[PDB]
Amino acid sequence: DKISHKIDIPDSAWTIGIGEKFKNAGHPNVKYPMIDDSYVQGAPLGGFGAGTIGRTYNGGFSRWHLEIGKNKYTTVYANQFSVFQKVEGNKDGVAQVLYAGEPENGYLSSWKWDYPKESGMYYALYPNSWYTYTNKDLPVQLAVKQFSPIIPYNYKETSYPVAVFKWTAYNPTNKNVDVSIMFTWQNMIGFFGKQVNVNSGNFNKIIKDKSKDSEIVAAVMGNISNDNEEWNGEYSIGVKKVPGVDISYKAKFVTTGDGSDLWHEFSKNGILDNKDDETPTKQDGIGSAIAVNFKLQPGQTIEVPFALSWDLPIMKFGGGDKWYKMYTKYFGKNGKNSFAILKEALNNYQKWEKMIDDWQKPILSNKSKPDWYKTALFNELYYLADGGTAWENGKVGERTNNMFGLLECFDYNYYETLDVRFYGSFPLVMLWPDIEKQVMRQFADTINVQDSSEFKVGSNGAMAVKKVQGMIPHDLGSSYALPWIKINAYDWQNPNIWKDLNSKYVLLVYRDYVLTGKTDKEFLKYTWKSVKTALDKLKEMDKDNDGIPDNEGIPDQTYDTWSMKGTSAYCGSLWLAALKAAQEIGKVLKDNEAYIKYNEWYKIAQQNFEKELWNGEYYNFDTESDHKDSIMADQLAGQWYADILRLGDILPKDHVQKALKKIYEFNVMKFENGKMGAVNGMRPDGIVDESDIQAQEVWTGVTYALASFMKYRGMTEEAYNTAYGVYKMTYDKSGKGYWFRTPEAWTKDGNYAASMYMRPLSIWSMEV
Ligand SMILES: OC[C@H]1O[C@@H](O)[C@H](O)[C@@H](O)[C@@H]1O
Ligand SMILES: [Ca+2]
Repeated sequence: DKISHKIDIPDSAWTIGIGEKFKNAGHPNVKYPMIDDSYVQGAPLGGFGAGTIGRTYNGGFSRWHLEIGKNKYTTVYANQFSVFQKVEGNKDGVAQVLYAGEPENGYLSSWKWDYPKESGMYYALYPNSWYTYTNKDLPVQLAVKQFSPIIPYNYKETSYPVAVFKWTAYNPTNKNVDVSIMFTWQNMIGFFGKQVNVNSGNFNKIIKDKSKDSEIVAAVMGNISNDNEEWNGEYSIGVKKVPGVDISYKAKFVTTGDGSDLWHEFSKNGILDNKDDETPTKQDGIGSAIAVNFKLQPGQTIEVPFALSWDLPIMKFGGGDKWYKMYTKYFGKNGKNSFAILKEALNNYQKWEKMIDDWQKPILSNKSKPDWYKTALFNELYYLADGGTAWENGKVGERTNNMFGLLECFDYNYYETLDVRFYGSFPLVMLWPDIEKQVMRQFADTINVQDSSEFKVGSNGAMAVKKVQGMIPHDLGSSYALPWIKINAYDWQNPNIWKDLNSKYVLLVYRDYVLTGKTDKEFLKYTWKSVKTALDKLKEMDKDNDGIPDNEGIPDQTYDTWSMKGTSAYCGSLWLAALKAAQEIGKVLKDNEAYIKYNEWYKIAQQNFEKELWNGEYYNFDTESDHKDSIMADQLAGQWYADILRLGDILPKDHVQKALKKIYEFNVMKFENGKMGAVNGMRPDGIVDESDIQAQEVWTGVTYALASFMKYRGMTEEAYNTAYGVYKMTYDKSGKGYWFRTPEAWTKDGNYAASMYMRPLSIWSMEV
C-alpha cells in the first residue's frame, strides 16, 4: 500500500477490507417483520432533503433513499467505477470493475466482476469516505475520496443532490503505465414512482462545457417527458479535465443486456467510442459512461474529479401531497438541472473539502479524545442525511420557512418523533440550529390542534381521539401518509396521555435557546404559549395531588411497552426540569405570574419526588409497579437536561452522583462486563429486569446520553467506558456489524431492534 501516503485519511476513519466477510453479524431480536439489510453498507452520499444513496464498502450503489421516506436495498449493478491498466511493453492491458461482487443474473456478464479480496480498503469519516485499490495485477495504485458537502451552519450546499469522487492515481513501479478510470451509471428515471412502462422515454445526452481552463464532459440521463411528477427528472455523471488526461464517453449502453457494447471498448485500451445517441428507449434499460485515460510515468501522481448529481425535484408522500425538495431553491424546480448541479460540484469541490476539514478539525485535533470516540461522533451523523429526511421548498401547485423532518427510523416511519428527538436532535441544535428551531416551531403550532376522529390503539385495541388540544403530538406524520399535515401517525399507544411528551417539548425549547447563545428571545416568544399550555395540561394528570403527573400503569412514555405507575423517576425528573425551564423562560420574557406558578409547582414536586423515590443509593423506577425498585439507566433524564440547560441542581448533587455510580456499577458493569452499553433495567440483586423486552435492552441513544450526563458530572472514565460499548457493538470487528445503521436497541446476545434509528444521534450531547 503506497497510495495512502498520497491522500489524507484521518486515523479515526472507520475501516474495513473491500470484500471482507463479517462473521458475527446481528439480526432482529423480534418475531415480527423488521428491516435487515445486512452489514454491506457505507456512508451515504447526498444532502439533506435531497434523497440519499448508500454506496457500500464493497463499491456498490445499494441503499436507495431517493424516494423520500423509503429504504430500498438493491444493488444497481450498472453503477460502478471501473479501471483499465496496461504496462508499456505488454500486448494486453487488464480491466476490472471496482465491485467485490457480481450480478445475480446475466446482465452485464461481459464486465469483469468480483474485485478480489485483500486488495483494498474502505474508510469512512462522514461526510467523507474513501476506497484504496492496492492490487497485485494493477501496478498503478488508486484511491478515491467521495463526499457530499454536508457543512454545519450552511443550509445551501448541505441540501444538494450531489456527490464528488476525487481520484488519486500513483505509479510506484519503474515502468510507464496507461491508466483509465470509468464511471458508469444507469438512467434510473422510473426506478421509483412510475406505475407503468418504467424505462419508456428514457434518453441520454452528452454535454461538453469547454471554457478557458475548465473542460467538463457530462452525461445527462433523463426522459423525453416534461411532466412534473415525482418520478421525473435527471441524473448526471461527469468529469473535469485536468492536465495530462483525455476524456472519452459513451452516451448509451444497454443495462438490460450483456454490457459488451461498452466493455469491448474499455477492456481493449480504456478508451470509449465517444458515440452520442439521444434515441429514447422503450423497454430496455440504458446507461451512460464517462472515462479518463492517462499515462503515468514512474513516481508520478495525478488527481482527477468526477461527480454525480440527481435532479428529482418532487417528493410525493403516500397521502398524495407533493412538495418541492429544498435544493430546488438554488437550481430550479423543472427537473432539467442536473448538469448545473454537477458543474457547481466539479468547479467548487476543493472549497467544499476545505469547509468540511474546517468543521471536523476542532474535534480531530483534540488529542485528549480517543480516536474511537471521533469515529462514532462523525459517523453517527450519517443518519441526518439517511433518515428519510424531508425539507420542503413549497407544495406543488401552491411562504418564508421550509418545513423539515427526520424520521425516527424506517420500521416505524414517523417524522420527528418527539420522545426520541429529545435525544436525537443534538446535532441539529449544535450544527444546523435554524433547522432545529423550525422543527420546534412546527411542534409549537400543533399544541392546540384537536382532531376528534378516533383510531384503534394497537396495544389494547381500544378507540381513542387522534389529537387532544394542549397535548404535544408524538410525531408529525408518516411518509406513507401526510408529513406535517396529519400528525400522530403513531398508534401503538395513545400519545395524548403520555407523561413525557409535554415536558420533553418544554425542555427542547429551552435547550434550543440556551445552546444557541441565550439570545433568541423571539424563539422563546413564539413558543411561550405552547410551553405554558403543555405544562398546564400535564399538571391535570396528577391524580393524588403530590404535584407530579401520575403514570397510569400502562406504557405512557417513550419506553412504549414498559409500564410505569405512580411517580416515576423518568417522567418525574423530566417534569421537575421542565418546570425549572419554564420558570427561567418566564423570567426572560417578564411573565411574573408564570414564574411564580411554576416556581411553586416545582418546589412542591421536588420535595415529593425526593421523598417518594430516593432510597439511599439511587432513585426508584417508580412508586407503584411490581418491580418499582429496579435501577433504571435513564432514571435522572431530567437532571441530565438540566445540566445541559444550566438550570442547576434539581436533585441533590450527592444523590445524583450516587445514582450515576450505581447505574455504572450495575446497568453497565454487570451487563456483559460493561462491553455493550447500559441495560435499561436492572434489579438491585444485579440481575437484568425481565419484566419487559425494553428493560432487558440497551438503547443506544439512552446510553450515549447517559455517557454525556456522566461526563458533565466528572465521571470521565465511566462516561467513556459506557459509550465505548456502543461504539464497539456498532463499529468494531468484535461487534455486531451495525455501521451506518445504528439501531435503537440490542439484547445481551447482541441482536437488535430497529436499525437506522434517530436516537443514537444523542452522542453529540457529549460535545456540549
Ligand atoms: O423503541 C421505542 C420507540 O418505539 C417507536 O415505535 C415509537 O414511535 C417511539 O415513541 C418509542 O420510543
Ligand atoms: Ca401524582
